[PDB]
Amino acid sequence: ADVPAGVQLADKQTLVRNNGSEVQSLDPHKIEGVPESNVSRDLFEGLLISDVEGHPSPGVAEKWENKDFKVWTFHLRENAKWSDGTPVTAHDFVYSWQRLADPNTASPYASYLQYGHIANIDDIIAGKKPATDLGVKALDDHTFEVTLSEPVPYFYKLLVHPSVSPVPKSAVEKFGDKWTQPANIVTNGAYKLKNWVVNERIVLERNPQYWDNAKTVINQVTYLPISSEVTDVNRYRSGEIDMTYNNMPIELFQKLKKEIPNEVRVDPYLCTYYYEINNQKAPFNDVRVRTALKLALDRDIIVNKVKNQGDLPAYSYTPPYTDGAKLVEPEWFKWSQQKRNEEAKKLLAEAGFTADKPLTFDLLYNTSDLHKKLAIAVASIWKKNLGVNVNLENQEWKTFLDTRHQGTFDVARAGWCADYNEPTSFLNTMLSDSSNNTAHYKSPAFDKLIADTLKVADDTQRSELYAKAEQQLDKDSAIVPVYYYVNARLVKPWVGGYTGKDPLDNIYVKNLYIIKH
Ligand SMILES: [U]
Ligand SMILES: [U]
Ligand SMILES: [U]
Ligand SMILES: [U]
Ligand SMILES: [U]
Ligand SMILES: [U]
Ligand SMILES: [U]
Ligand SMILES: [U]
Repeated sequence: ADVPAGVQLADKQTLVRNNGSEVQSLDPHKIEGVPESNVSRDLFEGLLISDVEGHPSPGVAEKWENKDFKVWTFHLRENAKWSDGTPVTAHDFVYSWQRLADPNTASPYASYLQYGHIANIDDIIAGKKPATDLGVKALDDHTFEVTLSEPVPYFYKLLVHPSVSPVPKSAVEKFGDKWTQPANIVTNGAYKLKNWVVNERIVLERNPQYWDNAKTVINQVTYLPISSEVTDVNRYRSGEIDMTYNNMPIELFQKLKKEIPNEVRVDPYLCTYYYEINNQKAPFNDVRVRTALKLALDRDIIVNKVKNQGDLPAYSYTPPYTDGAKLVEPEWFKWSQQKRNEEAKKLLAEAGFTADKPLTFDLLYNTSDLHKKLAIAVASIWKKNLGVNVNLENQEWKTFLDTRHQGTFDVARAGWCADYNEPTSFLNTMLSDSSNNTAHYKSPAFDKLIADTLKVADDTQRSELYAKAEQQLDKDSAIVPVYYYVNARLVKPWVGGYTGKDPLDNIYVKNLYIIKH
């Protein structure tokens, strides 16, 4: 943290943050969500980290170079250590990226190495080559060299993500899935794991072996797993919680802006809220049905009437304010809702649905006040505008993500947040073979548009391709875009260091501090 001249620090430097749900795991290779990554950034540190405004900056690597954007050389700081006092070396990164690529790990983020095009990743994922063939090597203890199969000018931006953080081989090997328990885990971030009580709290304490430990201020941070945004706000206003999770309740939000204006932080956020359709299961494999659902949803009602928290109605997957996004707003989004409804009803009628044989299906969402209230409104809108019947189903976060990968569901509430600020961070998740493709969408045309983005060496050509890729997704009605999120959360006046300037919201508790109050 960088404490400004003149601020008076509290004697006790502890923090309590809500984290939305119970984490899936603390193993960097088994996690895929925001809650998981929030904790991961305090415990595991990769080559680069985000600074407090979100710019990619030195992590374990103090400096790096590239040759033609294909061979990246990372110079690791000599004093980087794990929490047991042992050095963090390039060998740690070799083992860790191999483990991420290895099909035996079954990482949900194995395709992150495809997004960066590390050499030989496709064959490794397919089991055609051993994970030891991956295009990574340690040139010495403090030098990690990555070789890509084609130039990737933004490669370094990918490196702040948890999937490419190092894991401690000896602990993984000796304890298996219990390596993350407090007695066994070893971490290299600013914090260490103190306590993990499932569905109650995760408590982290300062890691004195962290290389930048002298700048760390907060001595202990607790992460809570509260999925009710109303409860989160209640425990924040009672004094227990210092920073809520950034999902706000429909119940109280209006009231909050009027009651505590300076505590309500509202900043840009590269995430898109949408209803994910299982594209591989009839009747959702019919483009007419998917289009009907996309068009009959009334975004103005949801975004401005039922939710109304600063979100913008969406017409795409990639947020239009992503760096590199120059999207074409489709004609259907400019129409009146009445015109969208008529076309939707027409399409469903063409698909064979009638009053006596209506379309009835499930809408899966993870436990949440926000998601439940929005799914109820969406069910009423689709019923009224299109005559379709929806059965709502809630699941807790970890189960919910597994269900979507299992891919026999109908429609699920979904939200993707960028891992790096570039359109492929969204677009690559819709590739036919992506490990993040929970839409189960497979379009050879779409895949080809993305493949061509690194075969041109011009930003305009790349941007026009990303725009065409969004058009391909939209033409196929792969998803039902609802709104682009804003990063809205409550932060006590005494919490310093949270700028809200990072559109990825990559917070590190090592950057925060408690002002005397
Ligand atoms: U004190
Ligand atoms: U650049
Ligand atoms: U940029
Ligand atoms: U269903
Ligand atoms: U509620
Ligand atoms: U460039
Ligand atoms: U106080
Ligand atoms: U106090």
